Order: sequence, then structure tokens, then C-alpha cells
Amino acid sequence: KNIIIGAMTALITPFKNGKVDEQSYARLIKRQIENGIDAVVPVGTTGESATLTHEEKRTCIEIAVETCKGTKVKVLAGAGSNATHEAVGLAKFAKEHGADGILSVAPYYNKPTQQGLYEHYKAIAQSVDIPVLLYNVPGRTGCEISTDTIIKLFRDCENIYGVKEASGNIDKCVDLLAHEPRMMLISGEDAINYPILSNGGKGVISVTSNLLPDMISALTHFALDENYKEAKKINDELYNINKILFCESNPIPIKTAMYLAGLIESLEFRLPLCSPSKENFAKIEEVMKKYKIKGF
Amino acid sequence: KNIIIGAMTALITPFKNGKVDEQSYARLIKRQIENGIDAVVPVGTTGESATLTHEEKRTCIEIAVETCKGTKVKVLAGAGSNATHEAVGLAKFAKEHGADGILSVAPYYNKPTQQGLYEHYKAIAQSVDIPVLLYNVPGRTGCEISTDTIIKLFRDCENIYGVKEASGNIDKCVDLLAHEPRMMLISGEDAINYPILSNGGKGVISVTSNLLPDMISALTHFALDENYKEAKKINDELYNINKILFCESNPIPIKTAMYLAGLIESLEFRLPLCSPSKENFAKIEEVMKKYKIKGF
Ligand SMILES: N[C@@H](Cc1c[nH]c[nH+]1)C(=O)O
Ligand SMILES: N[C@@H](Cc1c[nH]c[nH+]1)C(=O)O
Ligand SMILES: [Mg+2]
Ligand SMILES: [Mg+2]
Ligand SMILES: [Mg+2]
Ligand SMILES: [Mg+2]
Ligand SMILES: [Mg+2]
Ligand SMILES: [Mg+2]
Repeated sequence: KNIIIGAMTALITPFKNGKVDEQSYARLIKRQIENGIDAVVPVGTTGESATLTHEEKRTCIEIAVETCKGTKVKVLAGAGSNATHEAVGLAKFAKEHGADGILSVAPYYNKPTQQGLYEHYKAIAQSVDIPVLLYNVPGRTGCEISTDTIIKLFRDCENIYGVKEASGNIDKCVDLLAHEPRMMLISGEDAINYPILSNGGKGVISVTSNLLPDMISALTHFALDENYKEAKKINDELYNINKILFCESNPIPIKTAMYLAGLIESLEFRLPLCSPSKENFAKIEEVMKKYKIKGF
Repeated sequence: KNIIIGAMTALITPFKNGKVDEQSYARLIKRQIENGIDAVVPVGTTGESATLTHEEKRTCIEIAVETCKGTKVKVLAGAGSNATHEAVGLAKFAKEHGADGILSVAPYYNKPTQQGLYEHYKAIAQSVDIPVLLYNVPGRTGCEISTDTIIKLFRDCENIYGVKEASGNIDKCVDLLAHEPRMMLISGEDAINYPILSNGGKGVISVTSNLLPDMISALTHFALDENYKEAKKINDELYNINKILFCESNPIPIKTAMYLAGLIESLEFRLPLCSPSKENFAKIEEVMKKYKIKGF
């Protein structure tokens, strides 16, 4: 299978006076490239996929693709939807605009059965010829892609090569790689990056790397080299910021941290997301103080 | 406040060869009207809102509006979204196409904060001049509209008149009506229709009424007339079917039952929804046996 693994960043989408700040977006991607990231995920959850227009999503993917041209960094475009015809459309769209692969979140809100998730992802995978990474996040979607469904999709569909797991369930991570050790398990939960990698996971799709790309890159590469002592040390150092970045729903804290670091011009979100409380603003600012944040 | 209350039906959307069966839709709505329903909800969750196109939603709303002309029955159109700009647009769309009010589900997947939910619904309510019913269903959305936020919205926004509660939490229902007894609490969970109504709730937005509209209307109207004994008796009779209609994610069981009863032509869903398991198919058919299902 063709794969996209390693240290990856779920990119924030900066807004300026209500519009995508395209220069800021390109600069942030260059900063990620220059700090050792192996792939960027435009218009994922952290990128406020739900509230971007088709035209804004096209712009973001094209900027990611153009900025990564001539480097080793891959573009793994968010393309999921809770309507299968839409998810197929978004997959084809991402491929046509140059993406190296797609991240495709489990349908949210309408709670399909396992049979339905199987047919959903089978349809998407048959629609394009680029790698497909499943994305399980039951706390946001209301459903879970079971281990058996993930394993059947990996075994039956040529482009489906693994899953980004954001379920806080290390037992599921064991179940997955004990029964299907050829899949790429990708951490979708920064606080437990090291435990997932040490069980044979092969990458992270990170929120914290927006702010500390160098640290998340090193963590992941140490771990892939089986320098587990060094990878755990970084994971442990990162725990406080990894947790504070979810004091409110992601990406509210990470955008706040990026703004406080001077990495984006404006602290703007698209409704229904909005600025954090004053208390959480101060807690994010305080936890940031112990970390060395890279500039441009 | 202008309100829409009483016995209401979350309409299934029948498909035939992948398209909305318009005739069937009109015929099902006339059947609801003839069996005492007070309002119909086109294109809600039970109507597979997530997977219908804009043209299909317009069609369903207009068929509902046209079928209710000349009757007391109101059209409370599903218009929610997890993007505030899209939810505002869908509310305007619903009003433009003849709806008497809108049902607006809490943003799913992106998990806004209470502050963001307040701003979300404030924008929607200021965009139209028709009643707005909030809709809380945390098991599908991943977030909860708190009691305090619901009460602030009801007090601050002229058009927001209550909430459809589908949270399986009668404590919340008490909390709401104990602190704000003027709002319209609407049951969004058939099995507990009578407990919600007996606590001062003023209607239901039902799944079961698709199949058994006479029994749900009678239940609701007995309760509103303070004939609690009669209302509870029908609630108790309905318990088995109210539960089996959630053996798989709604609307998979209700459409299956409608098909088994001959009320729709084809057991079709839009991916990612799909037919139930054979076992569940048999369970639904078995539970139906004790009930009298009205025809056309
Ligand atoms: N807001 C809807 C549709 C959409 C996605 N992106 C922009 N709009 C969703 O989250 O699925
Ligand atoms: N599927 C997306 C957008 C959509 C609604 N209906 C059709 N498409 C959602 O659930 O918000
Ligand atoms: Mg690598
Ligand atoms: Mg390359
Ligand atoms: Mg949930
Ligand atoms: Mg198989
Ligand atoms: Mg090495
Ligand atoms: Mg009472």
C-alpha cells in the first residue's frame, strides 16, 4: 500500500477580517516544513473544515500543495463528510487539486451502522486512486468505526491504509495492531502520542505541532527509530501543553496559543466557534511559558 | 411569543430508485394530518436531512407546506447546521418556502462552547421573523446546549420559544421548566413522551408517529388536556415499539417498519445509512405485531 505516515500537522486556518489569510496560511506551512514535519493536513477538524466554503477549501488545499512542491512533505487533505456522495465528491476534489492522500472522518451526527461505515468508505476508496486514512473520533461524531470494520476496510480496499485514532482508547490500539499489524495506526490525540507509537503506531496528526513543530517532529522520529526513552521524554515534557490545548474545544485553544505567540495576526474564528473565556485565555498563556516556541 | 406545539411528526423521506418519492411524501403527510397531528417536521434528522440536496430539501418543505394548506397543521422545517452562516441561510430558505417555524439542531461535530452556541442561535433568530425551536441531542452532536444557555436564548431572542430535548435526561427537563416555566419544552424521545409532558412539556416531535400517528396524537392531546391517566396508558402501550425503533440508528428502524407495513414502496436510504441487519429486521417485524397500524 501507498502510505502517508510520520509527523503530521492538522493545520489551523487563520482568518483575517472574516476571510482566509492566504499569505499567513502559506507561511505557517513553510514554518512546519522547516521544522521537520513529514505531512500537513489542510482543512481537517483543526482547520475548521465544517465552516469553510468549497472555494475556501479549494484555496487551502491548493496553497498546501503548492507550498509543499519540491520538498519531501506530503499533503493529506481533509475530505470527510457524513453524506457518502459528498465525501466521494470531496475526495475526487482533493485528488484533482494535487493532494497526496485524504483524511476522511467517520460520518458525524447521523450515526451509520458498521455496515453503513463499510459501504461509506468503500465508496470513497473506489472513487480515487490516492491513499485514504480513516479517522475515528467518536466524541465528535457520535459513532465509532469498530476494529473489525477498520480491519475489513484495510483488507478489502487497496487505498485504505490505516486510521487516525482520536478515541483515548489504548485497548483499541492494541486490538487493531494485534489483529492487523500491517495497518498504519496514526495518533490523533497529542497527549498519548508516545504510547500509540510505542505500540507500533507510525505517525501522529497533531494539534500541538501547530505551535511546537520541532518538538512533535523529534518525538515522532525518535520513536520511529525505537529511541523510546527520548520519545517518551518529549511526550512527558509536552503533556501540560497537550492538555491545555483542549481546555476548550479544539481549535479554540491552539489558535489562541498561535495568536499569543505572534504566529497569526488575528484571533478570529468562524461561528459557532469563538474566542475562549478570559480564564482559559490566561491558562493557555501560562502553560505556554515553559516551552520554546519557534518563530518563522 | 409565537409558538408551534402539540403532537408533531419528524417525517421520514421515502426514496424510490435513489430519488425522493414526492407522491409518497405527500400521501404520508396527508395520513399524519388525518390522524390528528398538529405539525409536521420536514427534513429533520428522521428525514435524513444530512444527505438531502438543497433541491430535495426545497421539494420536501414545499410539499409539506402545500399539503397542510387549508388545515390547522403547521410546518416546522428542519434548518439547523454546524456552521452559523449555513444555519442562517437555511432558516431564510425555510421561511421563503412557506414554513411556519424552524427546528434548528445544535451544531454537530465541531463542539462549540456555550458562548458559541448562544451566538449561533442569536444569529439565526435575528435572521427570520418566524418561531425557532432549539434542538438538543448530545448523543448525535457531541455537545449539549446547557439549561442556562437555553434560558438566555429564550429570554433574549423574541423568536426562540423552546427546545426539543432528546437527551434522555428528565433531570434536565425539570431544571429547564423549574427556572423558566414559560418556554415550550418538546419531547424528542418517544419512549419518555408522557414523563416530559406530565412535567409541563407542551408537545412531541415524534419518530413513532410516522407509523402510529393516531396513538401519538392521542397521547399528546390527553396529556395537554391533563388526562394523565390516559396519556400514560398509551405511553406504556407504546414502550416496546418506541424502543425497538432505536435498535439501529433512527431512521433505519422507522423506515423499515413503514416498509413492512406497506406504507412506503421501497426500503431505501441514502449512504451512509443502509438497511438493518437481518436480526433487527425480524425484531422490528416481531414488535409491530401487537400494534394496529392505520393505512391511508
Ligand atoms: N457544515 C456542513 C457542510 C460543510 C462542510 N464544510 C463546509 N460546509 C458539515 O460540516 O458537514
Ligand atoms: N452533510 C452536511 C451538509 C449537508 C446537509 N444536507 C446535505 N448536505 C451536514 O450534515 O451538515
Ligand atoms: Mg517517516
Ligand atoms: Mg513529495
Ligand atoms: Mg457523543
Ligand atoms: Mg470482507
Ligand atoms: Mg535515524
Ligand atoms: Mg403539568
